[PDB]
Amino acid sequence: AKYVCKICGYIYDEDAGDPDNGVSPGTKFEEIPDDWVCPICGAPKSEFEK
Repeated sequence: AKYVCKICGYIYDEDAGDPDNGVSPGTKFEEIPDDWVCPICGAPKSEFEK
């Protein structure tokens, strides 16, 4: 459900999303596009686990 970024740590809240890099609310992590990124640290999506 929540993936934490193992590099800069950011919490990939996919329900809150990350609009700053086009990652929306309601969007799931296994649904967050490959070039979406954290509004805070923007750490690489693949740094996501759940």
